[PDB]
Amino acid sequence: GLKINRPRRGSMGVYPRKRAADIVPRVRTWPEVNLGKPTLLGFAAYKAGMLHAVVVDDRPTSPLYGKEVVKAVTVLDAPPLYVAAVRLYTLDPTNGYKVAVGEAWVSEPPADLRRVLTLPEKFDTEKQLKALEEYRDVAVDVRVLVATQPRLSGIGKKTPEVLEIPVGGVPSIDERINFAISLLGKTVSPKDVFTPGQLVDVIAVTKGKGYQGVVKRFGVTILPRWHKHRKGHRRTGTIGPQAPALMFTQPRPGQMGFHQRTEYNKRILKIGDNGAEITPKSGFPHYGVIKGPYILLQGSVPGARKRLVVLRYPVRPPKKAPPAAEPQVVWVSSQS
RNA sequence: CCGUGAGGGAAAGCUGAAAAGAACCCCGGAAGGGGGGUGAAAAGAGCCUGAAACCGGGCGGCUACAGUGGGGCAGGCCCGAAAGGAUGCCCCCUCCCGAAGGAAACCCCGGUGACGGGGGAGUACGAGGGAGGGGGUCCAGGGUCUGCCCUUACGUCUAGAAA
RNA sequence: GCAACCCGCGAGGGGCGGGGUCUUAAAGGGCCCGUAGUCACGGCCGUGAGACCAGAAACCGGGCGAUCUAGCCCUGGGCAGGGUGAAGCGGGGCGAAAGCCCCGUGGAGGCCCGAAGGGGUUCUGAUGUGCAAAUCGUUCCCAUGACCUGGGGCUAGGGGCAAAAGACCAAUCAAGCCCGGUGAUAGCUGGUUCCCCCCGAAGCGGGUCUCAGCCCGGCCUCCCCGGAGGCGGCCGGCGGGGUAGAGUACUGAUCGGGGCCCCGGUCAAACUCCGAACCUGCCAGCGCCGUAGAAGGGGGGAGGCGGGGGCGGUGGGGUAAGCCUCCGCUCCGAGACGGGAACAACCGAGACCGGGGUUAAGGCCCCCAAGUGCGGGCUUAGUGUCAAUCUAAAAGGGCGUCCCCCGCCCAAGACAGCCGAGGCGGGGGGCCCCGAAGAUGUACAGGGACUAAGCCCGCCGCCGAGACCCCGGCCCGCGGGCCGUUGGCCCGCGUGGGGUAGGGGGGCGCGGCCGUGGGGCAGAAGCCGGGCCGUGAGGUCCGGUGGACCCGCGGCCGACGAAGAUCCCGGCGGUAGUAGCAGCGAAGAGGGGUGAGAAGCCCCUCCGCCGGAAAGGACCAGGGUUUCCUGGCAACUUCAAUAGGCCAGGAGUUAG
RNA sequence: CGCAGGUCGCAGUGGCAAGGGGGACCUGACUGUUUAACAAAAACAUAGGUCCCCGCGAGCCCGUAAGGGUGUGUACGGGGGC
RNA sequence: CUUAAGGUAGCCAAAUGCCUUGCCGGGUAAGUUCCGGCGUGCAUGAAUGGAUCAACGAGGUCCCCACUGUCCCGGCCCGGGGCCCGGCGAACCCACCUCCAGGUGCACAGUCCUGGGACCCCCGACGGGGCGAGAAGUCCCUAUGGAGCUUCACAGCAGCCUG
RNA sequence: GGGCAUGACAGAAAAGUUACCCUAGGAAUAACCGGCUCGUCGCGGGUGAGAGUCCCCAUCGACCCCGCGGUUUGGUACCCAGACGUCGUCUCUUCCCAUCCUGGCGGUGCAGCAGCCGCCAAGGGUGGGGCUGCCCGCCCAUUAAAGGGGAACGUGAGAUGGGUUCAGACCGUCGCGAGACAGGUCGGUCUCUACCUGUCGGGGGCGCUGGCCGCCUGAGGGGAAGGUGCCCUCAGUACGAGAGGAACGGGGCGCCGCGGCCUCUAGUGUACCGGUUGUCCGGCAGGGCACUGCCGGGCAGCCACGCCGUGGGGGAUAACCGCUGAAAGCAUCUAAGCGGGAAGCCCUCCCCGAGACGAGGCGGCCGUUGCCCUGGGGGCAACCCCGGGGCACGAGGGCUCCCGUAGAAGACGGGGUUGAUGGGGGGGCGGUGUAACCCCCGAGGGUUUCCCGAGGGGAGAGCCGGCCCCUCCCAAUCGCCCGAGCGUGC
Ligand SMILES: [Mg+2]
Ligand SMILES: [Mg+2]
Ligand SMILES: [Mg+2]
Ligand SMILES: [Mg+2]
Ligand SMILES: [Mg+2]
Ligand SMILES: [Mg+2]
Ligand SMILES: [Mg+2]
Ligand SMILES: [Mg+2]
Ligand SMILES: [Mg+2]
Ligand SMILES: [Mg+2]
Ligand SMILES: [Mg+2]
Ligand SMILES: [Mg+2]
Ligand SMILES: [Mg+2]
Ligand SMILES: [Mg+2]
Ligand SMILES: [Mg+2]
Ligand SMILES: [Mg+2]
Ligand SMILES: [Mg+2]
Ligand SMILES: [Mg+2]
Ligand SMILES: [Mg+2]
Ligand SMILES: [Mg+2]
Ligand SMILES: [Mg+2]
Ligand SMILES: [Mg+2]
Ligand SMILES: [Mg+2]
Ligand SMILES: [Mg+2]
Ligand SMILES: [Mg+2]
Ligand SMILES: [Mg+2]
Ligand SMILES: [Mg+2]
Ligand SMILES: [Mg+2]
Ligand SMILES: [Mg+2]
Ligand SMILES: [Mg+2]
Ligand SMILES: [Mg+2]
Ligand SMILES: [Mg+2]
Ligand SMILES: [Mg+2]
Ligand SMILES: [Mg+2]
Ligand SMILES: [Mg+2]
Ligand SMILES: [Mg+2]
Ligand SMILES: [Mg+2]
Ligand SMILES: [Mg+2]
Ligand SMILES: [Mg+2]
Ligand SMILES: [Mg+2]
Ligand SMILES: [Mg+2]
Ligand SMILES: [Mg+2]
Ligand SMILES: [Mg+2]
Ligand SMILES: [Mg+2]
Ligand SMILES: [Mg+2]
Ligand SMILES: [Mg+2]
Ligand SMILES: [Mg+2]
Ligand SMILES: [Mg+2]
Ligand SMILES: [Mg+2]
Ligand SMILES: [Mg+2]
Ligand SMILES: [Mg+2]
Ligand SMILES: [Mg+2]
Ligand SMILES: [Mg+2]
Ligand SMILES: [Mg+2]
Ligand SMILES: [Mg+2]
Ligand SMILES: [Mg+2]
Ligand SMILES: [Mg+2]
Ligand SMILES: [Mg+2]
Ligand SMILES: [Mg+2]
Ligand SMILES: [Mg+2]
Ligand SMILES: [Mg+2]
Ligand SMILES: [Mg+2]
Ligand SMILES: [Mg+2]
Ligand SMILES: [Mg+2]
Ligand SMILES: [Mg+2]
Ligand SMILES: [Mg+2]
Ligand SMILES: [Mg+2]
Ligand SMILES: [Mg+2]
Ligand SMILES: [Mg+2]
Ligand SMILES: [Mg+2]
Ligand SMILES: [Mg+2]
Ligand SMILES: [Mg+2]
Ligand SMILES: [Mg+2]
Ligand SMILES: [Mg+2]
Ligand SMILES: [Mg+2]
Ligand SMILES: [Mg+2]
Ligand SMILES: [Mg+2]
Ligand SMILES: [Mg+2]
Ligand SMILES: [Mg+2]
Ligand SMILES: [Mg+2]
Ligand SMILES: [Mg+2]
Ligand SMILES: [Mg+2]
Ligand SMILES: [Mg+2]
Ligand SMILES: [Mg+2]
Ligand SMILES: [Mg+2]
Ligand SMILES: [Mg+2]
Ligand SMILES: [Mg+2]
Ligand SMILES: [Mg+2]
Ligand SMILES: [Mg+2]
Ligand SMILES: [Mg+2]
Ligand SMILES: [Mg+2]
Ligand SMILES: [Mg+2]
Ligand SMILES: [Mg+2]
Ligand SMILES: [Mg+2]
Repeated sequence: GLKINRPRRGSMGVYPRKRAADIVPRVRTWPEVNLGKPTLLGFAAYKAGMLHAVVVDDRPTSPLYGKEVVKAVTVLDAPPLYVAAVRLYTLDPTNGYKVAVGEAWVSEPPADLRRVLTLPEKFDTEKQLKALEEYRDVAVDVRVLVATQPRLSGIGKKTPEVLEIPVGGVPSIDERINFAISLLGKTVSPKDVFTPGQLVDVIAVTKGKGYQGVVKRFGVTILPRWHKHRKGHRRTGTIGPQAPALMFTQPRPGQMGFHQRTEYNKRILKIGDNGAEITPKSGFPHYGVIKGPYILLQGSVPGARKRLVVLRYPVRPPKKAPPAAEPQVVWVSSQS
């Protein structure tokens, strides 16, 4: 094998490293959360920028407990989501596949939805609810199709993003269906989904970096004593043994960046209602300003400075829950 | 033409009988193109004939879920004027003869049995060879494609070649 | 003589005898003798000649070269700047003096640093189908001298020249180049051109400066003579042998007992009293072959003289080997085809063509034709999945399980601790389990998978080759017959039909010649496609194109047949509208004009580069009209063009 | 060529131009020459040392020969080795 | 004894020491190299020159300081290739042309066997494979093949000496 | 007729050397790899003399024997001489297990701490230096440990070139000599524009049973996405004569790897601002060039030396440990049955994903039509059938246009006048560092003190922004296209 042992360069868990099929994240897994009341299990916001905040450590066992610590934070422009449709899911008896049985739409959708959907001039919402109601006894899941409102964001674009978010919180599918039916045509704010201080998961398409060499894409080492090597140094020496041939595990140049990624257990520091208290006087660089509600998350988030990020309840939460009290943000760097 | 030099040293034939060598008109910057002429024939000065490789277009067949070339059989589409048959070919029916080979039901004897034996029966049938009846139009042959069966480029040394 | 066959003569053939001659004292022996040659045409082979075609490195002869380079000679040119400070020479200080020190002046040197110039170290940089068949960048060495450099001169090939590396002597040097000897030779390597038919090998023995060759025999082929016997099989009569085994008696080893002998025991390729199977000699018979020709002999031509696989000799050697070296049958080579999962030689089996049928090996759950066939038993491990190549397995352990046998106890007082029926111990057999560990990808050995579709003992039917049987067609060998015949046709018989090298027989095609008969402007040759004939080489015809020659038949003659030689010449592809048109320290822009057409030509303005120079002035050799003017863009300039060192026309160089 | 004063910067030989230095061993004294096109060296040469053949009609060498070089020279010399 | 003599002055694990990373010191945290010693030194030694380093060195080697992207370890930027467009427009190589696994076979298969996969086409990049291309392998052997050099090979010829 | 001789004995008369080398060939024949073989080498097992205070087997294992691997060396000579680039290293991927650590278990001559031995187990790790060209080996400081092997002795159309192994040269030894030594030593050209395939990314199209839009599902594929340490408590406790000295459980944090991000810090930043040298533009100002002239700062962006995330669990199991339990009146973890049991396998988790041809589900939009020209056929009376072409209807899609959450080309994303998409203008924020003008001071000199003069001070900053906001002032226009519709059979 190798002359000296060492781990492989890069990961084979993100193979193939191709561009994402969609710029919107497509969440595969949604957790099962018991909150006592029906509620959406996720939210979508726009990544606006990064700051740092002084936060008092609220972990009693932590070695910085009671002290003020500077933490890098991410700001998400989070205007309310407009609930357009409600869809029901059953299980196919032939294979157990989750299959949609039907969906009821609001009768008059907004004009912005016509930019992305071929909709009828008016929906027969009552008839669609009657059609859905006969599938209630076999329903295993219910989700709401929601749309973003980019006019209320700092981007100011008009085309919305449409995605399904499941309704959870209680173990009764009928209560979930009733809550989803009640949500039709209304708007959900981030405070209605999450609470400050809780952990979430973030899913998003990371920043695109275009075609990149093997040194940056996989972290392969430049050839030592770089000037000694004819035909360059930003390369692997060999590209494989004689047998097998070129494998799929061999590092090669290609697309880097624009891939869907999931990051676990990011703590919601704040959920503000007016973005003026968080926007810098110069504004967020390359984004603009925040006027509506915003989410202040701890740490970093995948994606560029305008990407749509999906926050969900955690699927791999730690054993010890965070403190029930809201975290104390003493000062954000955007403030004076 | 090559080498300082002694020396070395190619490629390259063909209008038409007669220039009758293409008048004249339109276009083009021009090479030139269209029309129109000469000539038995463009044989057009890049000049007898004018092959293949090669490239362009038309036509026929295939063409994005199926691994390629060659052969045999069956078929789909296309050609099938002449030089081949059309007294053909194919279908059906009937009749006759028929090599080697050769059943079945059913009845009888035996075996646990798979099966054997007597009769049925050298029977029905059987390569092929003759005769006739009706029905139809092409048949042979060719191009391409598909299905099934078969199939390890050539020349060479070698004990041994797809190597 | 029914014939069978017997008898007589008996050319040719065979033998003896006789004769000529040599040797010898002679005998004996050697050669020769009772008839056929010669000339020619065609063919095959041998030797020489270039000798089927192509191929050396070399060697010799006569000539050419010192524009390169090596050395030296004659006559010119060149080397910024700085530093150090030799001999020599002055002053100052110090001594009683002999005498020391300090400073200056001076300008030596195969001296130092460093431009030009010369050289060529590092990056083992770039390049490496390059800018270039030796370059470029960078870093370096010398740079007043054994220094660098121009012109002229000398030294020439077995010779020169060499501060020496066998360097250099015109991109050529452990002996130049040119032409010639010369088609040098080559046991070696490559190539060697049409068809059908008959037969059909070898890699063995001996000799060889022989081991990649060759000759003599064995093996093949063709022709002839000869004349009736022959032998890969078998029985029998009469013989030979000394292996396997056996023995331990001769020659040797070797373990015990008993008293140098006796007894038991272990061995022998180089031991043998005995001794097979088996092989082999003669005779008789059988079997088969043979007068359509046995034995035997003569002549022509070879190939080949590298073998290989399976099985057997415990062959001999070796740890073993798909190892080395012998012996025998068979098969591959030179043999199709079925099975083996592929596979030259393992099994079956030997193929002219087409069809029908039946079988061989092997198989019959699917892939895949034929059986989820039949009876009994075993296996629980997916063990295993019907010989070998071919992918496996040992000592050892296991009542895991199925079974066979033997010894003992139990006489119901036997094994376990009164109970009541079997218990204990030993040996062996079958299958399976552990022993059992590898490298790209699944219980691998075909895959699916199977609890039988595995294994053992038996059984029944079926499928399945080109083999065997039948039919039709074709061809061959041999014999017979007919025809005026360098040949053609017919018939009969064949347990006739594979075939490389090679031998033998016939035919097709190409160019011409001797004859003979014809076609062609109402369309020859050639070219494109197509039909028909012929096993085939090939022939012939149709339609189109084309525009003057061509063909059938008999005979003869050749510069006579290509798919290949890293073949020769030419044309043309894919690669590919791809590489390159970067690198070496400059570059363009605006407006106008001309013009078919302008980023690029002409003019102005702006911007830039050199400026002891890849760049301004002069000029040698060499080049030779490239100079100037006018016009132009078919070709040339790594793109364009109206531009040009290009093309066309004209002109131009004045000396005491 | 020098002296005094003032003054700015991160940086005053400000760009350009422009030595890293020291110790020890082996080896060849040094400068010089060399395999044009893979070897620049410790290889060659070198001054210095030493030996040999030679008094000239010599020694050594070239030429077939005629003759030639060393030699327009002479042992403080010519030639030949290490 | 001895081929005559038997290595003197010196110098050494040396560019000369096999054993051998010799043994002892120094240097480093760690030293097969290096330096200073030791020497019955395979196989050191005197113009075959010994010892010997002042000066000189594009010589070979070890250490120290300074220095630093050599490296921990990689990042950003600049010019030219690059990529795209317009114009010009080749070459190498080429029997045909090839998805993967495990086998088999002139023993290392694109073409054979048994499997696993693949919708087809186009662009960029690389260099694992095509025992990739270039060059009738210089390494080894054979040939009754060469060339040059050597001498105590077999012969010969000049030259010199002698009668 | 006898002898004189060829012994290489079926009869030439015959020494070396070439690494300066040349030719013709040869896998008939070596060197490397490959093939066959395994003596050798590495590994496993049977046996038990003997040692182990006693005690064969905790730990060894004499004398012998049976095996396995292909990891060293050798044998052979089957392939390859018109050529498979020869050691080591770098770089990068994968596979094996005969396991060095990490997980599980057992034995012990296991009191604890430690150590030794065996079994399962290959998911992860196995590092940094000194010495030698090395491989190997020894050593240093750490560490959980610092395992070993295969892949054409993996990988030179990827590198390097220290070694070996050309031509030069020196030493020692050998040779009369030229020369030779797998003895030492110094020097000594690493060619190729990638045709096919593979791999990694990026595009066009057809198909999915009429076309399309949006949202989903999940067959299957990839994954290491995680691995591993330390400290405190336990506890100076258990254990122990003492010395010494644990563990389960709880709390805290690293290191290695992986995936993101740019708030901070660091780097860069030939956008930008300033200082300054030499020269040219007549001087000031401003500027050219010194290949950003050099120096200092530095927004955005990118980036790491910075920051963030990076888990437990379930199931069947291995080695085995147990329950019940007969065969076999007892006993027995096993035969039937049942319980427990690993960093390993599957799922959970992350990424790709309907070309998943059984080409999927849901909701919606659309088409499911007409007209014109021309050809042929049927019956001619209308008419009808079929071939070709054009036009309209039509959901949806693209090109052109302004851009950037994107980007080699393609693609993707946003906007496109019911518009804030790029520019302009205004404002915000920010970089540099305080322009011009004006006034004050200025070492000293002179036209004495209204002049020169490097320079300091005050007010003023000045310049600039590949960032944010507002504002229709300019330009997102004009235009060019694709597009289902019909029959058939089962
Ligand atoms: Mg290099
Ligand atoms: Mg012509
Ligand atoms: Mg016809
Ligand atoms: Mg006819
Ligand atoms: Mg051969
Ligand atoms: Mg061979
Ligand atoms: Mg042969
Ligand atoms: Mg062949
Ligand atoms: Mg001859
Ligand atoms: Mg000769
Ligand atoms: Mg001569
Ligand atoms: Mg000259
Ligand atoms: Mg000098
Ligand atoms: Mg070099
Ligand atoms: Mg280089
Ligand atoms: Mg190159
Ligand atoms: Mg100098
Ligand atoms: Mg030499
Ligand atoms: Mg010569
Ligand atoms: Mg010649
Ligand atoms: Mg025969
Ligand atoms: Mg041969
Ligand atoms: Mg007998
Ligand atoms: Mg015997
Ligand atoms: Mg015996
Ligand atoms: Mg015998
Ligand atoms: Mg032989
Ligand atoms: Mg044999
Ligand atoms: Mg077979
Ligand atoms: Mg069947
Ligand atoms: Mg055995
Ligand atoms: Mg098995
Ligand atoms: Mg035959
Ligand atoms: Mg004739
Ligand atoms: Mg041929
Ligand atoms: Mg040619
Ligand atoms: Mg071409
Ligand atoms: Mg181009
Ligand atoms: Mg290019
Ligand atoms: Mg300049
Ligand atoms: Mg200038
Ligand atoms: Mg000049
Ligand atoms: Mg001119
Ligand atoms: Mg002119
Ligand atoms: Mg001219
Ligand atoms: Mg400089
Ligand atoms: Mg020197
Ligand atoms: Mg020098
Ligand atoms: Mg050289
Ligand atoms: Mg050199
Ligand atoms: Mg010397
Ligand atoms: Mg001296
Ligand atoms: Mg001497
Ligand atoms: Mg001594
Ligand atoms: Mg040394
Ligand atoms: Mg010594
Ligand atoms: Mg000596
Ligand atoms: Mg000496
Ligand atoms: Mg000596
Ligand atoms: Mg000396
Ligand atoms: Mg010395
Ligand atoms: Mg094999
Ligand atoms: Mg191939
Ligand atoms: Mg050769
Ligand atoms: Mg050669
Ligand atoms: Mg040699
Ligand atoms: Mg010979
Ligand atoms: Mg010669
Ligand atoms: Mg002999
Ligand atoms: Mg061989
Ligand atoms: Mg070998
Ligand atoms: Mg190899
Ligand atoms: Mg062993
Ligand atoms: Mg034991
Ligand atoms: Mg081996
Ligand atoms: Mg081979
Ligand atoms: Mg080869
Ligand atoms: Mg290769
Ligand atoms: Mg090669
Ligand atoms: Mg194991
Ligand atoms: Mg290798
Ligand atoms: Mg290479
Ligand atoms: Mg390679
Ligand atoms: Mg080297
Ligand atoms: Mg050498
Ligand atoms: Mg000597
Ligand atoms: Mg060397
Ligand atoms: Mg390349
Ligand atoms: Mg390419
Ligand atoms: Mg990272
Ligand atoms: Mg800067
Ligand atoms: Mg100024
Ligand atoms: Mg200027
Ligand atoms: Mg500049």
